Amino acid sequence: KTIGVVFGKFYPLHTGHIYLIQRACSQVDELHIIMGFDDTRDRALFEDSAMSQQPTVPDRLRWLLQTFKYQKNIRIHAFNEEGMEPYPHGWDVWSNGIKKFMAEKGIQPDLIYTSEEADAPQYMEHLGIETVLVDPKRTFMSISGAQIRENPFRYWEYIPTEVKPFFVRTVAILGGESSGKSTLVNKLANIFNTTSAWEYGRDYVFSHLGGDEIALQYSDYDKIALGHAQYIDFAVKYANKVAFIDTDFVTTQAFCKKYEGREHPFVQALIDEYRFDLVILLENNTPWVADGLRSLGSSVDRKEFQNLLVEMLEENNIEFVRVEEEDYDSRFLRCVELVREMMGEQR
Amino acid sequence: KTIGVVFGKFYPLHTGHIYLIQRACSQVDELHIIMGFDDTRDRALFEDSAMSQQPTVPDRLRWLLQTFKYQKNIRIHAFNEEGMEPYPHGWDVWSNGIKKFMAEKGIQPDLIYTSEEADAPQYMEHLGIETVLVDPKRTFMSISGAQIRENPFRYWEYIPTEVKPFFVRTVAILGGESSGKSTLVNKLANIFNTTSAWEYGRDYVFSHLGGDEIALQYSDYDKIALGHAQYIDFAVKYANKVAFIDTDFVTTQAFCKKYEGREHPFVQALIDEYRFDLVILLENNTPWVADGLRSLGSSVDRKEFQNLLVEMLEENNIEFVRVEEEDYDSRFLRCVELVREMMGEQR
Amino acid sequence: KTIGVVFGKFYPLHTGHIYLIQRACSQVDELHIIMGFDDTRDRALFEDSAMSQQPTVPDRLRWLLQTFKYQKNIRIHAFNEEGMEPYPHGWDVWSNGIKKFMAEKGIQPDLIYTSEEADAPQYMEHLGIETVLVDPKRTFMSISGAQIRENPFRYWEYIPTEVKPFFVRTVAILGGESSGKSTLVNKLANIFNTTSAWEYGRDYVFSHLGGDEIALQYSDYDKIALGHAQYIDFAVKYANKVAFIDTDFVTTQAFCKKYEGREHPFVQALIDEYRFDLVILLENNTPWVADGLRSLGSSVDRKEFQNLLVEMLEENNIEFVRVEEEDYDSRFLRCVELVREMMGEQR
Amino acid sequence: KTIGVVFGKFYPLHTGHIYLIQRACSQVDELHIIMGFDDTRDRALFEDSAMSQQPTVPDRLRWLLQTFKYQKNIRIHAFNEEGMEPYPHGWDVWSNGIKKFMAEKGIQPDLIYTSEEADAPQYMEHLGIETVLVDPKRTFMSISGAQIRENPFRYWEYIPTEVKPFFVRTVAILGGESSGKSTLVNKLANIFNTTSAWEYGRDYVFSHLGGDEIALQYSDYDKIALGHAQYIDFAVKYANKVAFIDTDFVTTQAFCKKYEGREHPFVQALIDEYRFDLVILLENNTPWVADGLRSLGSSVDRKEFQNLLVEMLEENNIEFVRVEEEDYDSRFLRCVELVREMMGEQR
Ligand SMILES: NC(=O)c1ccc[n+]([C@@H]2O[C@H](COP(=O)([O-])OP(=O)(O)OC[C@H]3O[C@@H](n4cnc5c(N)ncnc54)[C@H](O)[C@@H]3O)[C@@H](O)[C@H]2O)c1
Ligand SMILES: NC(=O)c1ccc[n+]([C@@H]2O[C@H](COP(=O)([O-])OP(=O)(O)OC[C@H]3O[C@@H](n4cnc5c(N)ncnc54)[C@H](O)[C@@H]3O)[C@@H](O)[C@H]2O)c1
Ligand SMILES: NC(=O)c1ccc[n+]([C@@H]2O[C@H](COP(=O)([O-])OP(=O)(O)OC[C@H]3O[C@@H](n4cnc5c(N)ncnc54)[C@H](O)[C@@H]3O)[C@@H](O)[C@H]2O)c1
Ligand SMILES: NC(=O)c1ccc[n+]([C@@H]2O[C@H](COP(=O)([O-])OP(=O)(O)OC[C@H]3O[C@@H](n4cnc5c(N)ncnc54)[C@H](O)[C@@H]3O)[C@@H](O)[C@H]2O)c1
Repeated sequence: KTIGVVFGKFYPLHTGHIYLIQRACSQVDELHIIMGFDDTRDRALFEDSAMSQQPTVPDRLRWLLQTFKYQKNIRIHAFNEEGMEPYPHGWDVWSNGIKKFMAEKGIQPDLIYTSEEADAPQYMEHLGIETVLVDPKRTFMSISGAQIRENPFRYWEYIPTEVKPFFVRTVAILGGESSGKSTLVNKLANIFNTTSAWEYGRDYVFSHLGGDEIALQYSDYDKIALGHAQYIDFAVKYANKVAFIDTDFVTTQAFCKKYEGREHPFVQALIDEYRFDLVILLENNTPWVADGLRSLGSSVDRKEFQNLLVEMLEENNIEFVRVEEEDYDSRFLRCVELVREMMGEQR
Repeated sequence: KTIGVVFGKFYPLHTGHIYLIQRACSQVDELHIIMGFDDTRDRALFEDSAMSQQPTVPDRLRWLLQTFKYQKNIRIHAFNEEGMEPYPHGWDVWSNGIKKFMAEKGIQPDLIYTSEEADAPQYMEHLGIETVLVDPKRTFMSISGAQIRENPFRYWEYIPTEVKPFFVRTVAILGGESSGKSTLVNKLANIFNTTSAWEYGRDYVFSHLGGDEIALQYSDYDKIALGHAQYIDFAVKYANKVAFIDTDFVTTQAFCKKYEGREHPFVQALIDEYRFDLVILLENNTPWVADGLRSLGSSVDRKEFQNLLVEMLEENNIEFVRVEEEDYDSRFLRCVELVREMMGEQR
Repeated sequence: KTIGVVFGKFYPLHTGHIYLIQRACSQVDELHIIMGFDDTRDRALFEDSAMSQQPTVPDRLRWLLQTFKYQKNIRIHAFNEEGMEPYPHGWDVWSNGIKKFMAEKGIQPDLIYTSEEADAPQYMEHLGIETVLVDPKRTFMSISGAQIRENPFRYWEYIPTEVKPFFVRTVAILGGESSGKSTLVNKLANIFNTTSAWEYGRDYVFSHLGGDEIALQYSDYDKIALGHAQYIDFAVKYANKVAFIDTDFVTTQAFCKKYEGREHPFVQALIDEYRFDLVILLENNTPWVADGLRSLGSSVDRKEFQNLLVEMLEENNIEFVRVEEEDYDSRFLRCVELVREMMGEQR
Repeated sequence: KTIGVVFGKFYPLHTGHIYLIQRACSQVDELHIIMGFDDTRDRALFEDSAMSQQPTVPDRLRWLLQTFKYQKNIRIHAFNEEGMEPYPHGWDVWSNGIKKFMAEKGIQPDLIYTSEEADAPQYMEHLGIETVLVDPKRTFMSISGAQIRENPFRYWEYIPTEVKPFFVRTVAILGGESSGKSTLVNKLANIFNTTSAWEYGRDYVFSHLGGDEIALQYSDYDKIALGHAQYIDFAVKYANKVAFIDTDFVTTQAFCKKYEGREHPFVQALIDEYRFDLVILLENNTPWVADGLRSLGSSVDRKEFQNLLVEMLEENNIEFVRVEEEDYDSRFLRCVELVREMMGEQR
């Protein structure tokens, strides 16, 4: 009893929608969310926006599902509105489609919750369900979805953590052994006040092979890669407008192919799935420093792995940048301007 | 061996200082930070600022130590400058004191890193050490420490996560069991796009006593409270200008004293140590619903625990607010407006 | 609704009781366990047994509660039989007492589950409740509780992990800084194929103070102590008849008193609560090892801390042993010899 | 310098070898272990033994690497002795092969550590390196490797946690939706005093999709499987002679093929890699009980999934057992006799 229904494109979902839904859910015993999609309209919206990746219907479903995880009276549905006139001219076919969708899903709504004053009479006259206006003057939040899509980094405090991955500009740094990748990633995450992701390969090697790579085999090489992804998902979930990644899947695929002689289908699937906004490739220019934790001191093998990284980066058609400064300070500076140019703010 | 020294009040530490220190540390083999303090001056600065809690010398040492955890060439020292003329009249006694401080600490600095163009000649002529200017035009960051102290919620992206606990306005919600504390805390953390801390008591009970409180004893009551603190430290470390706390130490003292007959010194020390900016107290207005897990379903026991909570809140002289609305939506609105008044954002 | 009741002192609980309870609970909607205790009888049983620590009524309640944590239809109660007639007269007063106890606890049992052939007719005669015999020939398990109490290390596979802490012979190793405690504890845990507990203080310092001890304060010194306990609870929960502990609460109390001038009530409460079967004290025979973390390089301070450890060990009247061999191999041999003697079983 | 070398096939490694190696490592600055292998001899040894799975050279390397993880002065190598007459007549070419291996690996041994009285003069004559006898009377451990291979469950306390996975008899239980297999796995782990592994799919669904499977996609179906393996590795690492597994990879393959319409190469690779000693198939005897979390309440879908499970089990040539008894107590009993027959220890 007392069923509440919220309609919305939710593209993207922001804290105004959250405030609306959580003001509505405290007033009803069960709240149903129905989000409609159209492939061409959503594709155009993504094209004209500043999102890093294009969401799919399951991805936006995941947004809404992760937002209300600890609220047990909220259900989520996705609806298809192909072959319909756009708003506000397709007010007849859309209503019939939504009525059929509710009939299929068994929903018997009693109240419709909305924050548009002109849309309420239209809802009442078509869907025949009484509507309740929540925050009609937009006192809690005044920012609109278009302003968020155009400039997300100025309204960063209104974007939930589940919606953040499609707005975070992820930076992947690649480099040879003992090239200073980890310290550079840490410094970049520090000055930018954001998160970072470490190379899961070293963690896996120590926590499963006692710290030696002699016992590494083909079947292991697909855990590492997948484990690496579990770090990336973390760094992008809590980033401050930018996240930094210590190593790509190109490097793990390269290690797998060079040691075991054959590729791995799931690492290639991850390569295809995971696309990075900016990729930075360091060089082997820095002289070798003896440490004691790695006996692979030969620079010929380093150059061979670097060249194989270049060719495998070209194989998947992945764009990257090269930094050639021997000194660490200049390389840090150049990475700073690269990130700042990626941000899109000029001098 | 190419020693670099940075001087600073660092009160509070912000991303401009971080950028300075990490531009300096990549250029030297070892960077020493010397932080001078004066009790009365720092007390006045805290009084005139908007910080939630007053930092101590160990607390700011902890700031600087947690910032550069993964940078292994940075050392931190604290120095006392009592009985010295303020800047810039005290350019002679301070220099002698700081020189004696390096003498006692064994530092032999070679370079001093600073971002003040006017201060460089005094450094050169007093300490006899060449100075290096880093970002003299403040291109990377232009915000000053005073602007952060006066209005920290507008420059929130420049405050590190180690310095954040002394700026986050922590809200503690108190209420009886099965009164809706958890859902309210979750909703407040959702609409405000911030973190929250759950009641560690339930977690401890399930993970150590099989989910029943019959096996609870006096010596257990000091684990729970301390464990509760480990949640609070998390919520304030990642908050979006405000953190929400599900239960205070007053409640665990209440349970301990009512079930065991005696208090516990450590949880009282925690009460003294942990001070909250806003405390909200709910009522027993909501009717009891049979759950099969609590035998104290009578409203008499609930009222007794509520009155004991009130008297123990008065015993420690802790101010709080009372919300009496039976409906959930009105209570949520009252909590929202209380938090908004606490924010202080004027119109 | 189809209520089953199981009686027993469960002192200690073993896998025969577990098998009986699982077989009973697979056949009833809810199973109630009622365990009776008598102070003098239980004290005598503990005295004549080989348990390391004496359980209390809450401790045995915790055993039974942690055993059936994921079985949601099992309840647990404790009953008092003081002022009781001597055996075998204890079949009439005990029946009245249990009937009354079930009266205030509201239980209305329908079946009594037992594994005694002769006790069943007396149960039927006194309690008036039909009894069901489970495994009357003891096919699944034949070992009795007395054999477990006398020799627990020969029937180690029948003792649950919740009951194990009162049978594990915990060994605590104490020694000066950089004396080799960690490697010795690891070797002892390796050759004995068991668990160990690391010093939580180092972990806390690195994970909360950036790895330096300057930011350590009085209020911190309690967390460390409690954290240390959380390691001990782990090591004893999975030990192979013996668990090894890297540091006692005497050392953390010593550090707190030396660096603060006052003790801590909760560390003293932990000292009183936590009693170790064997305590081993090492010497300062090995030369100090430079690491870069300690400014107290003088051996005078090391000897002062060692003497303070001795005096604080004597203050609470805690017995210990001294190992004085300079070489590591002989010290390992002496530790093995001491542990083997403390086992008490020669072959 | 003081280099020490230990020889042995370590097939399997037991606590006598650990005691030898850790008595030798305290006496030398660096210890080297060299495992010689022969494919046919090792295959015959595995055939005549009672191991559940056949180790490979990397697997035994992993044993030795994980055992001495926290001992930093131990290195591990593998050596090939193809075309060698067995001991003790192949004492001539074997010495030359080991000398060449020393030359390749750069080892310059100073002492050889062994526990054989007759081999010491032979070692001195051939390898020309002084030998040290450790525990020649086998006082600490007297059990031999052959006794462990023939009967591992009577010397279970001598098998390290790294070697245990190749001796644990893993049991995998398969059942329909809401068939109660988790409680059965828990009961079996309880009465056998061992570990178990839960279905990682439910955990992944709640922790990544808000608790609903609507947002499940093809690329997700490969994390779940991998995550499931991470549970299995745990359960077998701490098992008491037997580990219980809640779900196989056949079920996740079934779900992936049924919903997404296509298989996944990595889950098939896991199927090939992970072979279980006993597989138990639970059918749909128990009637479906409505809960509100699954809308496929019809038994037709359950029957279809069971039939697809059967055909995919037959496709991979995996043997299994069907338990059709309705009673939960009877099914628990039947699983008990199945596990006991697998144990092979009769009356
Ligand atoms: N011709 C058509 O195709 C048909 C025509 C009639 C219906 N519309 C449908 O109506 C649906 C509604 O789309 P939408 O534009 O409203 O999506 P939306 O995400 O922009 O809005 C979702 C809801 O949240 C409310 N809201 C937004 N910001 C708020 C804030 N700051 N505070 C409080 N509330 C706020 C909105 O008033 C709205 O009710 C569309 O999916 C669309 O399919 C389309
Ligand atoms: N008491 C006296 O008379 C004596 C006189 C001479 C020395 N001073 C001492 O010198 C110390 C210096 O303190 P402070 O006032 O510089 O504290 P501060 O935190 O404001 O400065 C810290 C350092 O960081 C630099 N910095 C600040 N913002 C920056 C930004 N956005 N980008 C780059 N760099 C930035 C500053 O130039 C400064 O060098 C004082 O603590 C004080 O003890 C005092
Ligand atoms: N003076 C008297 O009249 C008499 C004296 C002895 C018993 N006590 C009463 O009896 C109670 C204690 O009962 P208890 O002695 O049976 O406790 P118990 O722990 O020895 O046994 C508990 C239950 O587990 C069963 N069991 C034990 N081992 C088993 C195995 N290997 N397999 C299957 N089942 C197994 C036992 O048959 C028993 O039913 C006391 O609380 C007290 O109330 C009174
Ligand atoms: N090709 C062949 O068949 C044959 C030919 C030459 C000799 N072996 C070679 O020599 C080595 C074989 O050594 P192994 O058979 O002794 O392997 P092993 O696993 O049986 O023992 C390895 C070492 O551990 C010692 N040890 C075993 N149990 C002990 C205990 N309880 N306490 C203390 N020490 C204990 C042994 O004395 C031995 O030194 C291999 O490298 C192998 O290649 C092979």
